[PDB]
Amino acid sequence: NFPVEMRINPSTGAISELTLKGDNRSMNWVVKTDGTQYPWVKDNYGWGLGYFTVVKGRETVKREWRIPVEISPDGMKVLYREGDIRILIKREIKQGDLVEEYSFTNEGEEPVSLYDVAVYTPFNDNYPDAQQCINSRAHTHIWKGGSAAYVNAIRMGDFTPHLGLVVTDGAIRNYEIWERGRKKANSQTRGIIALDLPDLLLKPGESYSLEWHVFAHNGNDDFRHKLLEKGSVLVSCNKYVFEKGEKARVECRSLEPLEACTAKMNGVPVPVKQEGNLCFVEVPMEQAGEVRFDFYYNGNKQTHADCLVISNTADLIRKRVDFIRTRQQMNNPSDLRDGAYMVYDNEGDSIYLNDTPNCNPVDRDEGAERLGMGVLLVKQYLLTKDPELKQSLLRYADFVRRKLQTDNYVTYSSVDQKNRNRGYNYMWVAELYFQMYKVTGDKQFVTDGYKTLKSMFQQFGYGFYAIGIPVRLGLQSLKEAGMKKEYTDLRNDFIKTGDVFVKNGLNYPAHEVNYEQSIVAPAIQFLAQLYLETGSQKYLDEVKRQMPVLEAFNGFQPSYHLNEVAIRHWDGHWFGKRELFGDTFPHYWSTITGAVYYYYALCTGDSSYQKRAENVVRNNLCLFFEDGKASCAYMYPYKIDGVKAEFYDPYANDQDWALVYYLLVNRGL
Repeated sequence: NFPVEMRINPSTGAISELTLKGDNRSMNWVVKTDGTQYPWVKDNYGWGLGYFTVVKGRETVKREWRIPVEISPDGMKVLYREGDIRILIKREIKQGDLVEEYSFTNEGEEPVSLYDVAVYTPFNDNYPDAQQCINSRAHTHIWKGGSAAYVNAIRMGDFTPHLGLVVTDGAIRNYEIWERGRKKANSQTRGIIALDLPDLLLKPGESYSLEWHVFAHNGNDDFRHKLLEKGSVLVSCNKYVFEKGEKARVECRSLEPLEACTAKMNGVPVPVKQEGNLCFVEVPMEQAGEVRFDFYYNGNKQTHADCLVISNTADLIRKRVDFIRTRQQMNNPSDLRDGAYMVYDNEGDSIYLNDTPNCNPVDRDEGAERLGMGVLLVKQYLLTKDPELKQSLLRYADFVRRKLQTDNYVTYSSVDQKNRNRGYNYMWVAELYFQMYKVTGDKQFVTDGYKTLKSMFQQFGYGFYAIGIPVRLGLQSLKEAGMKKEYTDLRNDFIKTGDVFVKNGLNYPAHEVNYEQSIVAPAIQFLAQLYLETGSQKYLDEVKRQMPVLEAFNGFQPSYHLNEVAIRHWDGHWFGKRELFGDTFPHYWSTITGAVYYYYALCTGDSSYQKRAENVVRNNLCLFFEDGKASCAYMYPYKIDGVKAEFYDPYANDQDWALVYYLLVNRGL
């Protein structure tokens, strides 16, 4: 089919190039580690190199293997010796698949403990431009599944072949990201991935072995089939976020029946039923919080699923809305931001006033993406009819109209109006106004929505790939308000935009990132809505062409953080208190894909997409806490450039859009 081919660095023993024979695009699946792709990415990051911290009593030393003590002529056997630790790599190409075996041996006289043991796997996951991304870069779907860990690397344009890595001996417990920073291509690269082994304790002469297979495949089904053929397992749950009292069904699928399969729920044994090559657990979810399901099988193997239990969804949203109103709205006549919904510091329990040094003030200001708090409160008002929300919203909408806009509908994100005039901001302001018509019956909101959109098209033209262009909402509001001339005019403006997107196809222009899910998803979000309003097949045919490209951003890992959640890896820097670049899983714009799936199901009648939409938005509920607080990003990897991650950023900033889209998907609002 597509045998793996490689070039081995003769000085380090790393895999410097990994290609698939018969790929007409000749993609390199790794980042170049000679400084020629990124100047700061040099040969210490080669695939198969790595590091560990060795501890013997009080003596702690970090070692990085880079220069072999022995390397075979063909580069298929490489031996390193770093202090007491021997690292042997044995490579073989077997039926077109690369099989690598890493053994770590304590050759010393005393036991050693190894911590933060990792192998660099510098998958070529970065965003130089749309054309190179589509043909020559990969969305790297990492699953830290222990003995059943894997990486599914999907070429960003969805063209086969794709690449898989399946662990077949030992385990991968997590991953780290290296080489992020403002001066290291900022948002435009995922950085350098390192796969973390378990922490180890090795007596003298004892070894730990890790083996994996790297192989070509033809897509998610073929990847899954091959993973099972290689003797690993696949875990899945009926859902990844549960309301208290719901029943979870967790399945572990293998090729052949598992031997001695047992399970645990948060470390507590639970019964497993085995039916041939399926092992499953069914349990009630009776307590709020994280739930980890572990499977133990075949003597020494283990893997897991990560689930979340919440009290219940309706109350979660109610509490969030009440928090926004009672804690995150500026209530201070004689502050010019009076009425604004604002960034909030959950550590300090105070509104963030943007009066202190940070990496990008404009992304912590009183407008722009913070409009989502108003849009959320409207949708919740439409459900609940809470008069306190209405009063809060009237004040907000006044703040927006009077302080963030000029009389001619030029739209800023701060009261000074000295900062950027940015196309994204107009869509969200317009959405707010059209929603406010639904709250108030006041036709002036529909006029303001329409005129905001006109001001946007006047200034930015027709081919801006804005997020949440309110096509259905705007046109419905114009139809309902009886504004016939404005309806047809706006409809014609949307048709122009639709024609630009169709003509561009996969040649997506660069925006704030060169290529990303919140360029692709909004294109399709717009086109699907334009189809639902016009019935012109040309827009639906473009949706269908682009869907596989959007779906490639999303993995199927059995975690609420990851399952159908788009790869995004920069918003912690621009929006968070901790200012950390690196994988954010979930980041709330992943819900745009949910919106797309919702619209696609309306367009085609394919209800499997509605279930998928529900899954996407459900998984973003982890950003909202039971006291009404929220987080702008979950920083997912173990560490990023040595800094501990695995945390919710302590700012509530822009994440309330996830609930805006939750309510779209689930209630059509």
